[PDB]
Amino acid sequence: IQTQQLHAAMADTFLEHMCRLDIDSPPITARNTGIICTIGPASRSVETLKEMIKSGMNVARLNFSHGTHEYHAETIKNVRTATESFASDPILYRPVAVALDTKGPEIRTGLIKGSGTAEVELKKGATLKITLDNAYMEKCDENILWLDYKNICKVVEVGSKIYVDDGLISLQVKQKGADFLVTEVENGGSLGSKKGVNLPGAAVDLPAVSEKDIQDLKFGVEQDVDMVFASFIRKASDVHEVRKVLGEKGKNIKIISKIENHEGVRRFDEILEASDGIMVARGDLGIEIPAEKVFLAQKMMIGRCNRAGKPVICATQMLESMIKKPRPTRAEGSDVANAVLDGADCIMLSGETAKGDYPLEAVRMQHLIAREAEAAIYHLQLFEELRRLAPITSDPTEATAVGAVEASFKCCSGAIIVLTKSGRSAHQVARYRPRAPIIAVTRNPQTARQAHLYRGIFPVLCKDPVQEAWAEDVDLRVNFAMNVGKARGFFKKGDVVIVLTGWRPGSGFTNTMRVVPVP
Amino acid sequence: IQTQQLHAAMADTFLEHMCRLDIDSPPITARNTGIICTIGPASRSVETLKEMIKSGMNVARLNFSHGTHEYHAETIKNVRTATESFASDPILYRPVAVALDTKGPEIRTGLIKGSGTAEVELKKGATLKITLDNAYMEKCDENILWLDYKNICKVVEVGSKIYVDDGLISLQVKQKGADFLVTEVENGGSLGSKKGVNLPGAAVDLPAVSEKDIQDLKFGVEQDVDMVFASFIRKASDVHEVRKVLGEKGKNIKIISKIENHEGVRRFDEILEASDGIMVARGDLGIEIPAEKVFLAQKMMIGRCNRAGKPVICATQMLESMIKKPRPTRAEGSDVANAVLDGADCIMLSGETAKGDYPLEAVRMQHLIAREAEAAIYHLQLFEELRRLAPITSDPTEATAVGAVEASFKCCSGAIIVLTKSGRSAHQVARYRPRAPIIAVTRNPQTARQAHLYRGIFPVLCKDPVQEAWAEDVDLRVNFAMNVGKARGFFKKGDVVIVLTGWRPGSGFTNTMRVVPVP
Amino acid sequence: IQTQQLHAAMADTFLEHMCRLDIDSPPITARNTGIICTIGPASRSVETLKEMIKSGMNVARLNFSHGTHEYHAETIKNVRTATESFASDPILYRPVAVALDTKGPEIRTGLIKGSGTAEVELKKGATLKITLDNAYMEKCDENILWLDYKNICKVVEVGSKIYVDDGLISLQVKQKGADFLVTEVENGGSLGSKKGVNLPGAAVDLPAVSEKDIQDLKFGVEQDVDMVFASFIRKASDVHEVRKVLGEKGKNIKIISKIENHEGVRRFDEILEASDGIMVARGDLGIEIPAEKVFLAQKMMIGRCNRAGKPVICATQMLESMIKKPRPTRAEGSDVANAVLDGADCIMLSGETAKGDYPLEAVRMQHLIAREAEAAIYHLQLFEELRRLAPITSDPTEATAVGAVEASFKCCSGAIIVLTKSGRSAHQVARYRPRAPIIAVTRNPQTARQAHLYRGIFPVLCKDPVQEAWAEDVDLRVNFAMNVGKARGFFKKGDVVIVLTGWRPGSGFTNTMRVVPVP
Ligand SMILES: Cn1c2cc([S@@](C)=O)ccc2c2cnn(Cc3cccc(N)c3)c(=O)c21
Ligand SMILES: Cn1c2cc([S@@](C)=O)ccc2c2cnn(Cc3cccc(N)c3)c(=O)c21
Ligand SMILES: O=C([O-])C(=O)[O-]
Ligand SMILES: O=C([O-])C(=O)[O-]
Ligand SMILES: O=C([O-])C(=O)[O-]
Ligand SMILES: [Mg+2]
Ligand SMILES: [Mg+2]
Ligand SMILES: [Mg+2]
Ligand code: NA
Ligand code: NA
Ligand code: NA
Repeated sequence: IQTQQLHAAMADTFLEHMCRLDIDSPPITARNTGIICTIGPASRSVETLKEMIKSGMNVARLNFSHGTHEYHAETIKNVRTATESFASDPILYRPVAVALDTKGPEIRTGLIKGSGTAEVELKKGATLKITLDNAYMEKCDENILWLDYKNICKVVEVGSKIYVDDGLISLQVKQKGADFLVTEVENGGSLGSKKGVNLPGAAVDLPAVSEKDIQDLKFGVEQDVDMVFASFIRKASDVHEVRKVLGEKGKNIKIISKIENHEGVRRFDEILEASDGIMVARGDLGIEIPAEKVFLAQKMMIGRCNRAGKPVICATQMLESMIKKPRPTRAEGSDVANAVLDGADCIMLSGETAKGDYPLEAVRMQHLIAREAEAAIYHLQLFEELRRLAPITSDPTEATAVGAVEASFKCCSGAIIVLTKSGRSAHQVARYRPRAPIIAVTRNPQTARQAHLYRGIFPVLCKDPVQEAWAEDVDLRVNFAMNVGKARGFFKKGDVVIVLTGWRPGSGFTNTMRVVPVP
Repeated sequence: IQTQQLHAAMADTFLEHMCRLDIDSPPITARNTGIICTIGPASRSVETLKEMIKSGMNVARLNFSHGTHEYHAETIKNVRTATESFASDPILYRPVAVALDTKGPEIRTGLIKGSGTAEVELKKGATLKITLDNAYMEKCDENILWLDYKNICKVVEVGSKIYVDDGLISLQVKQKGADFLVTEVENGGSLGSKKGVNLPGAAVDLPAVSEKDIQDLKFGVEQDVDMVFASFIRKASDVHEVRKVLGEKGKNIKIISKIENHEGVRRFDEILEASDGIMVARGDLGIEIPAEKVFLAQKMMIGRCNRAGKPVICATQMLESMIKKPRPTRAEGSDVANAVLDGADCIMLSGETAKGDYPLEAVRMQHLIAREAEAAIYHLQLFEELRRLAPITSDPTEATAVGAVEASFKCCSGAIIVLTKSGRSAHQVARYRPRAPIIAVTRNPQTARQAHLYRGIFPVLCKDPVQEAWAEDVDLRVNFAMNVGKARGFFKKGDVVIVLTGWRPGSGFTNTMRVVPVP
Repeated sequence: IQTQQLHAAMADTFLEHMCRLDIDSPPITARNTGIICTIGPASRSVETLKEMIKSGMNVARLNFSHGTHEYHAETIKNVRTATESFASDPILYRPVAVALDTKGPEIRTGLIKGSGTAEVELKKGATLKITLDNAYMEKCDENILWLDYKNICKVVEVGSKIYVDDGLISLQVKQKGADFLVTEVENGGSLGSKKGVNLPGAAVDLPAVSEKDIQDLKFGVEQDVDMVFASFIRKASDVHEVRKVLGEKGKNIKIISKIENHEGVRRFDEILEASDGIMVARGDLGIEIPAEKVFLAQKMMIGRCNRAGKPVICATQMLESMIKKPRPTRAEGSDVANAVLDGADCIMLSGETAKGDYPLEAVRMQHLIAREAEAAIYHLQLFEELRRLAPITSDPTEATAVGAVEASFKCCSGAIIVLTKSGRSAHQVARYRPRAPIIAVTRNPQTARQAHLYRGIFPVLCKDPVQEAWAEDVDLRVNFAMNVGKARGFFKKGDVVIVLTGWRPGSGFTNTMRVVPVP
């Protein structure tokens, strides 16, 4: 009871659970929450990517808001070289997924004075004209700002606020022309080139999937990516458009809808139904809606995804100060812990890994915090609530999964080992949020990579030949999981583990739960 | 959701659960609570015993407060003839247990005027001398009453109350002699022969196990009884004395301690620890302690037995009016239902089946009420509480049992089929109080009879030869349970059931839970 | 914590609450559940009625199924003489209500051989003709039975069951004529004169309010009765008919609807809405619907009445054996306790007080059991649930009432003293089920009598002249309650009590809650 916050785990009230949280109670070795890292100049070499995997990276995110297809194909090649450098030891091999994050309907400014490093000073109170004349697309300065959204004058009015560069620069429309705006700088600062622009409260009519997004999604299918993070999803038809673009060839690629505007929050239920998962894309979200309301949208979305059993990712500025510093702020440590306590399946790093000075430290910090927070979850009430908000069904696979999770709590198992082809049987267990790590054994490499979207799934890729007798092949895969758990420090000989298997080969036959000692 | 009170089952508060109880919601066919019937002149013929089994009798109770060993051996012979008359169809055969109920430390009066039918009228206010002179042991009348407790004057004082015949006649000691008492009749009535006497508040020093109880317990071992109901257990050493008398030859006979005095209630925890189960023996209990407090002692004992996972029986006057009438009173219908809602594993009939005019109707009524009450249990909160008050242990059999019960709730299974040698694996499931009936398949006849002590266990005695391959023998026994469930109307082809089995032959290896459709 | 089951009261689970119930934990002196006694030959003398009030009788029930208006007027006169014999001490005076119970749509048989004591033996298997020919209304025998329901042949068919005398005699229709039936005796026995007949499953078309019921309701208004118990209410329009008959002169008389048939249970919600309260009339109910389902209907109705804040009475055969015996059966003790644990505001005695040999003992037993059961209620969960199923409203009187109940739990108050004119402010407190007795001080005699319908209200009738300053008159009434509580052993000097008063004279102004020490 001294380890894994087990004294707090036994409290019969949430208040007593909080009172019992102990900084001297060590967590288990397993870290359940997936870590997604944005790849960029600080992290795209093979040598660095090997250290990133060792530090805890589970998913490499390619941001298609920047870079060419040649640049992204080279990043994907380096991710695969680094990942496969560990393949010779299947017991320790960690699958690594590749995620394509779309540019989507962004608004960007032009180049300052023709240079990429040049910057201009916008002073509070000063006038700033917004133009759509392409003659100034590379001649932006303190007096005139070009932007690429050709219909901007139709969606804003006098008094409208315009935010630039992560909402740090604020402008207010004072005069509106047919194809230009005259604004006053409210919050000033230094303006650089190609910065993001947000129009809160405006009904921006850019397509959810542009011609560029189509080329990028099709490139993703050609490159065999595991998932797409679709930017600025506002409604179910936007998700259906992405699904249509991926088509038959991309039918197994997971679609994660990014919620980053008010409409996405309002139409969340229909977006969730149509998507494979959700990303709480807090950067844009916190500019589109008041920054003080983002925690409400985050908790609502994580709650509804946990209720639906679909993966949810918490993203953006989680450890922001680590772009320049080797340790995070206290707010950043708290943010990562609370995202895990809320129920996030995955947490993400953006600039911290893409361009920062301490990418490895940032990955290691998310690993350390997530593991501490996982032990601090009040599983007593969470499991009780997940069970009650779960329908009574004649699905034998769901009854086996909940039976396995209940049994894992009763014996404080070292793991729940699950044999899975498509990943579904392992996802069914993860939906009940066990404390024990879920070792999902599969022979399907894509299933192993995609498993990282779910809290607690440790996918392991079995490379052994298939045994002719089904029972012997099941035993071989279960033995492979026992070896993985022992090697990774999850459990040891004599400990008790839960094992889930099916009665015949193929998908959808998981019906057997065994409680067995580790050999 | 219309059947088995499933609408009330889904309520998230106990008050809403009560509001949703529906008289038009039909229960399932299975009736989980064991029915124990006292055998006597109204029910000891083979023909009547066959009808008693068909009506729902699971255990035949032999009351050793009356009758000779020859009389009881003939009753046991008739119970076995009636039970085995159904053995030719194992699918429908219902095992029937034999219970020996000890006389224990009773106090009895003598014979009125030398006759067994003669009665005298005791009027309120009249004087009545209690004598210990054996010259009057067959000459009791309205002036002098002989009783067999030779030390009565040492344990009572002036003012002491003495109750006679189910506490219906009340006397108060007015004068005390060296070996006689002079009393005043408080509550009068007609006094018959050999009536029971209770001395509430007196420290009666009769032995827990008398020379007669020793002969009777040894006779029970010779007759192969399944369980003993030990009268007036006051402390753990009394249980150890019964255990010593049964000895090595009777080591598998279950000891149920009867709690019927204040000391038994005060020292309940130590009695429960030493016993195999408990009987709330309300007749004597309600005379030894104030009648208005019996429900407190009943609820406390049923609560502590459910918490400990030991069988508890509710007994005496449950359907008392049915000794003379074909329908029970409203209080009697309520009593049986509330004993089941409290958590009683078994309910009992005494005079209703032993000497009454409607034994079959009384058995049928307990069956009907118990089945209605079983559907009305608030399993949502009961299961949650049983799980929380259950220790985390490395016992794989307990983790499998709780996993099976959780899975049975998730798919509203038709049954939990359990293969068991000693009965333990089935008892482990019953302790979690599933709504689904537990079909316990065994080849051990004593295990099949003793299983009736636990709520929800339907023991079935497999008579098929053992198959040489363990897997084929397991499959044969599971198929036998599928046939029993279909034949008895518990489930049908295509329904989902939970199946619990072990990994090797023998006791203590239950570790596999399967969710399978009925063939 | 040793008294009033306070150790069990602190348990955080219902199972641990049961485990902690202690037969040695004394209850408080106050007994909260009202006791309603049916008056008859055993209890209608002034001398006996004085002993009945001293024993615990709170409401005298007049059964209009028997007796003339002259007989009932004399009973009411004797009840009032006995009640007012204690009026000279207002501190100890216990108000006593008068309830009129209607005959309603009953079916009765004729006289056997012209005598009231004559009986015939109906043997199982024998034929019995049911006639409607008035020539045989006083010539009933083993061959022919007259009954007063002229349309019986239109509502029954071949195979229909007919029950006679508390459902003890059962007949099955074998042949149906135009105005007679030929039946076979299923359950035989001795048939007397003018016995009640039930036709389960038949749509009996007798009026809810007959010409006799109209005369009886109008007589009730003339006699100043406090409440009416309306027999066989099946729908809301039946309640509206009773309300119309009582009219303007009887507008303050409470209407308690008796639920005693399947239609009454099915249309319960509309009946409850239209009524002032409900009676679970178990005698007829347990013949109209299967006896094994009555506990479901009882728990459903008590649950819905507690949820609605309307009084509910549990009635019939609660202590039935005490008609002939001085002590009840164990099922009867359990029935009374479980009715109180279920949430019944009142419990009732019928034959036990009307014609039995031990009326005073029966009243005393209900008092003793109810007080023990009141301490055993799990107030921790009950109060939590009542609060959650209570709407947020701008009614200041409801906020004051719930605040007072919360404060009473916090300081384990000796009482909640409430000043009330119409009774409403005291009813508002009782609806939250505090453990503390509610001392309702009123100057309205009818309000004092009607208060007995609600659990926990101890009405006290203030006879002091009104003080000219409102604050001094409030203080006088609060001091009167302090004197009542001290005299009746509810609390003593220095204890803490809760006091609820209003800001101005009149009804509907209760808004002040004070926590004060007893002077
Ligand atoms: C954050 N949190 C929870 C978290 C969980 S699992 C998701 O960790 C389970 C129940 C709960 C709960 C229940 N009640 N409250 C309210 C509350 C109760 C007592 C103390 C505090 N600080 C809050 C919560 O905040 C709360
Ligand atoms: C009888 N009973 C229970 C029975 C069960 S299972 C044993 O049927 C589970 C919880 C409970 C519970 C919880 N709270 N209360 C108190 C309560 C709450 C709401 C309404 C009422 N009438 C009582 C019970 O009496 C109670
Ligand atoms: O797109 C994102 O991830 C964001 O805006 O945070
Ligand atoms: O012995 C018993 O069963 C009793 O006293 O009820
Ligand atoms: O009318 C009644 O009270 C009954 O039937 O129980
Ligand atoms: Mg964004
Ligand atoms: Mg006894
Ligand atoms: Mg009636
Ligand atoms: Na468990
Ligand atoms: Na479940
Ligand atoms: Na409080």
